[PDB]
Amino acid sequence: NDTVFGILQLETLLGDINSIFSEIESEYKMSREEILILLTLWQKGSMTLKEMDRFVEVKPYKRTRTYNNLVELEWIYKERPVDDERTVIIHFNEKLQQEKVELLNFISDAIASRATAMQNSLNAIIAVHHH
Amino acid sequence: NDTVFGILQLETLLGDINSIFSEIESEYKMSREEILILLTLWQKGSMTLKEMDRFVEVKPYKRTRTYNNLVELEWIYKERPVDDERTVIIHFNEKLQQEKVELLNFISDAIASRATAMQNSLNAIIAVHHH
Ligand SMILES: [Cl-]
Ligand SMILES: [Cl-]
Repeated sequence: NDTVFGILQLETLLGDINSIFSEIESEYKMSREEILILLTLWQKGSMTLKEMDRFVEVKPYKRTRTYNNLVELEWIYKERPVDDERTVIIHFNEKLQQEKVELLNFISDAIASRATAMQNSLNAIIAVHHH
Repeated sequence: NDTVFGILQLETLLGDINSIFSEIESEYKMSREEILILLTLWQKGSMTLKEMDRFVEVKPYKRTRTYNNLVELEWIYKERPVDDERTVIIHFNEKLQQEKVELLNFISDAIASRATAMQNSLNAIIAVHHH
């Protein structure tokens, strides 16, 4: 069925997107959440852990580990504001500027290898109509 | 960042797709797996549970309730090939043909409301490039 085919392509497109993340995750040995945090940090600049929590869904039991790991991979570092102590500010580690460019270029590659298929899927999805 | 914004739209498009499923789920009181099963059944025709499980990822612990609920909602019915196999064949309940059309139309409407947003997001994603 043509309508049914198009609707089912929602799942195909979702799969494309999760696959791209899978590719990044395996190459860079990071979690989905870590990748999203790094991207958000690059988009919005340094911020507190609490603030980042609003942009990226990190479940409480993996939170400490997630940020601690980003620190150990040397992607970020932490700062303690001198009049809050229980607030943690995170910053991109500029020493890893070249690695940042490399990662973004890899993500670009993974997107490019999927771009035609994703648009073809979205075309099928959007082509779904009433009957 | 043009690149970073575009990569982050992967998650936006993902959210769009899952919000469609959420909307159907709340309207029709079904899980995503049930929706995918019905669609696959309409696409491919009658088949065994074993065959359906290879088309739609349904966690083993959820399988029995998933199909039983489709039977309770009267979307499908079960058959056992002779003499009485361990095999369960499921069929679409043709009595619900008009219901099928209305569900498909509902999903079509959900897709149409998001078509502009999804294509804009995919445009941002595919625009991602090297530097
Ligand atoms: Cl904080
Ligand atoms: Cl079976």
